Amino acid sequence: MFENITAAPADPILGLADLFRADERPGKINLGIGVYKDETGKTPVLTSVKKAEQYLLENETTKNYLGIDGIPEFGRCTQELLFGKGSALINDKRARTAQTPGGTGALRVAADFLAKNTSVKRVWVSNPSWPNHKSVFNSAGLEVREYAYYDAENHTLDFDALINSLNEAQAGDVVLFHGCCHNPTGIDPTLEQWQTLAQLSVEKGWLPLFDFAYQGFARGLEEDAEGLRAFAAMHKELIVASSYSKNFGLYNERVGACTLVAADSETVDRAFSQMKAAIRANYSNPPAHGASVVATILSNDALRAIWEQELTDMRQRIQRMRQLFVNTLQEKGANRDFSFIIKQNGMFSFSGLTKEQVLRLREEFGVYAVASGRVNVAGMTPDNMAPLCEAIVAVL
Amino acid sequence: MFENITAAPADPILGLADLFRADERPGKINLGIGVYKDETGKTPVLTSVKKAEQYLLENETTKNYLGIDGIPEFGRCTQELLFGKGSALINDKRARTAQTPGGTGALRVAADFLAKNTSVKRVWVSNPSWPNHKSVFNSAGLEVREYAYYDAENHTLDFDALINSLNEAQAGDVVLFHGCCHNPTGIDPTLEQWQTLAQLSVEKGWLPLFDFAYQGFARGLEEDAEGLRAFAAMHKELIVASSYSKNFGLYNERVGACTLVAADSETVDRAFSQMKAAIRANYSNPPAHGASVVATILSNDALRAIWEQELTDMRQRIQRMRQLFVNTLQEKGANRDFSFIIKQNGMFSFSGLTKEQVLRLREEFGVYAVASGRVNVAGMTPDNMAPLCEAIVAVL
Ligand SMILES: Cc1ncc(COP(=O)(O)O)c(CN)c1O
Ligand SMILES: Cc1ncc(COP(=O)(O)O)c(CN)c1O
Ligand SMILES: *c1coc(C(=O)O)c1
Ligand SMILES: *c1coc(C(=O)O)c1
Repeated sequence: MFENITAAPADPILGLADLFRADERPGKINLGIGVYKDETGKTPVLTSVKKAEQYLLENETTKNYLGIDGIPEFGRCTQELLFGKGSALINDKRARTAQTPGGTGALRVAADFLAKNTSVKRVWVSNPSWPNHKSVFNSAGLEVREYAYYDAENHTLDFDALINSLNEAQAGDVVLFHGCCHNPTGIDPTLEQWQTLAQLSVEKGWLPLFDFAYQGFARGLEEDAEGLRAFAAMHKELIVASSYSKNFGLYNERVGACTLVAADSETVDRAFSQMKAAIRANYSNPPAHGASVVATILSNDALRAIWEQELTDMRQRIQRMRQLFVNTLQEKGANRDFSFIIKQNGMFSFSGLTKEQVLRLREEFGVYAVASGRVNVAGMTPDNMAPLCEAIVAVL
Repeated sequence: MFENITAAPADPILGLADLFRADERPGKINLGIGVYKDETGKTPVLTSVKKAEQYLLENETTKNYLGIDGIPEFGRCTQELLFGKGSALINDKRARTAQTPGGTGALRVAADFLAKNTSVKRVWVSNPSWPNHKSVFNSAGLEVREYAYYDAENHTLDFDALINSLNEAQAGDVVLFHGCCHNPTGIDPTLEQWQTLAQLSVEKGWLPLFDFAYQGFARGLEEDAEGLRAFAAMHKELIVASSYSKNFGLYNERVGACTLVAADSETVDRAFSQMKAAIRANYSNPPAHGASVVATILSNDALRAIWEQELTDMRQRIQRMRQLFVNTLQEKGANRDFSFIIKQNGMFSFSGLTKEQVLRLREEFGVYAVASGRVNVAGMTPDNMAPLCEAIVAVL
């Protein structure tokens, strides 16, 4: 049965990780990482998370299955984060949330749900996007088409090209939007650009799918949800796939949510029964530990305050590194404009380096980025900034 | 998009659970449960598990993502449980294991892997089986066909009918086998019957898929794996979907494994790269907490000893309830043979009651079973046995 199976493509990131590990130079710096790292180069368990885990160890009396949609309190806290406390969508019971194994799990549940229960055949994704978006949608039998996004000259959002690309989308296609901290570019629509897109989406009959993996990493929890909320004010229907992997440092516990919105309670409940059926046929019901930690924190004033500050600390360190990176490049004689780095949001930016400059950086200097030139600014520290920038200058 | 979606069928078990909760009779007994319960009616967290969770709280320094296939030690301990320490399959590196979100997650990964990378179109499942088997395989685009299994007259394995049904299976079809504690019947092949099936499967060109959700609940860890090991001795290729939900009381933490076996190392590694691709496009990588608890326990002599005894306690309580149930029915004047209950394995048996007797039991006596007459013997206790049996006698 298996004798003729073709191997899956490697698999950079791991290929990159492995090369990085093997490298014996002093010296070496990994900007190809996917996770947050603090100033010491560590990805620690958040203090709010450790405190919550201690409470659960003391208080849990069973591991009996969660419902298919997971912990009720998790769903309620999630909807408040997404839509705002006192949202009409919440008041009118137009939203249903399933706790899922991570953001990826939420995307796959949305995809299986749409493929099985609707006429959706196609999902529109930005060029560029997270490479796994295509894999997820294709796995559910959905075609993926790309829309223009990145202006490689100004390092900004090519808004005209975006709108023009999307005119090819038909009524009933899904359009995927990154809620904030666009991956890989860090370029997000302004609120006014979000509002323009919300109106266009209504007129064109698109089903919005928000991917919200970085809430809190751009400006703050509420501000990062402005775009989503602009859409939610205008649309009868939408889906949100959110993730707590980065903003709770809960990567490996697989903590996400798929939130389904419909015109009214009756309709969302009926549609959600089929979303639950898609979950049941996949992993049955979701992993408790990570989501219970999230619900415990979000629903407790003391823990929530500690967590909000820890998230602020991450957002602030990232922004400080963006600033230090631009200043240091200027100081090491880059002599070209990297100011775009300050205005971009979250962990990731395109450096503007070519694929060959990236290969040179790795081979000659032991500085590792993704082949596209995407760098994780949380791999930068005050201590590694100077040699990092000296290397970059050397390949320009 | 969602206005015309048809609701998913309810959903017994929850429908059953809800009726049970609403019932105001003293009095009431739920045998429709899916989980183990101890003599007090509780599903506690195992002591070995609490101890492991304490160690992880003290020792974890990151939640950084696991690899796509999860924790290496988990995979190694899993293969030893399945195949036996010193197995040729292990020595020859013919097996690769992905940690998955539960047994269901392992089944879906196996199904997506097969649908995408092989000529498999069809999976053969026993009649009866766990109802979610059909849903999982169909979700991946695979047809499900049934093979005969249950002799409703003798309450035994209709081995002739099984073999005759399976002659309709073509070379390259998958045949699903429950490793031990067949669900819902508790009827397992003898070792000699397993050996006969192993030889037939080789001759007919079937790909065996073992579903192993109850290892340790029939006779013991090693004995429960005899059937699987008989197949593994004969086959170049097979898949095992196993679950630790019941034998570790880790239901909600979603702890399972998909183990792929091929003729040799080169072949399994190549095939496994595509299994990892199927995982990546689904939930990306698996939840750490539950599997880390399992690996911690299995790899530590002291914790493993405590856990093995806790599992023995569960297996023994189940067998005691089977015995008490048969004795009590005889004593309450059932006056028909229920001896089959003693010989069946695990939590579940068909009582032999009709759908109408089951409905009567619930309406008149507040005794709840699944509509098929399947009962969970772990819902029985020395204290509830007499009224349970009095009710059953009353509907015969
Ligand atoms: C845009 C985007 N979508 C979703 C994901 C997947 O998140 P998770 O690791 O929670 O599955 C990521 C990675 N955090 C991402 O960058
Ligand atoms: C035969 C069978 N297969 C697999 C499963 C699913 O197991 P899990 O809850 O770990 O997903 C069950 C329920 N334990 C089952 O009875
Ligand atoms: C978090 C997990 O993966 C990423 C990535 O960009 O691949 C972020
Ligand atoms: C464990 C989870 O579900 C069952 C069932 O029979 O449905 C057992």
